[PDB]
Amino acid sequence: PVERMRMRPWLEEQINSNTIPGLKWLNKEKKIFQIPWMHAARHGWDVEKDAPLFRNWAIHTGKHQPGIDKPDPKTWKANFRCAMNSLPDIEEVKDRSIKKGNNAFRVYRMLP
Repeated sequence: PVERMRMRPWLEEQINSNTIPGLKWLNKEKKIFQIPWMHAARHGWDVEKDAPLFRNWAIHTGKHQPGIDKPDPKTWKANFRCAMNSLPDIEEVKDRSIKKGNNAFRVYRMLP
């Protein structure tokens, strides 16, 4: 169980269910998951890869609520970045010059 769907279990749930075909476990056995991130829009204005997530932000983490205040996606995108600077077991791996077929995602490795 969990106290309030922390980001750890929130990511294990998103991936376990497969919310996006670009984000998933490359080796969930050792807790290794890679994300696609942005590969087209300089930043947003089109991120179907992380579009259904970027929204869960605010209403999720707990920094905003629709139907009460105004929405602000600017800071929401800054949160995802911290999601990588968090959990002291993640290892961002966007491949260098070996695993570069035609996507190259930020493969984050989580230690068990």
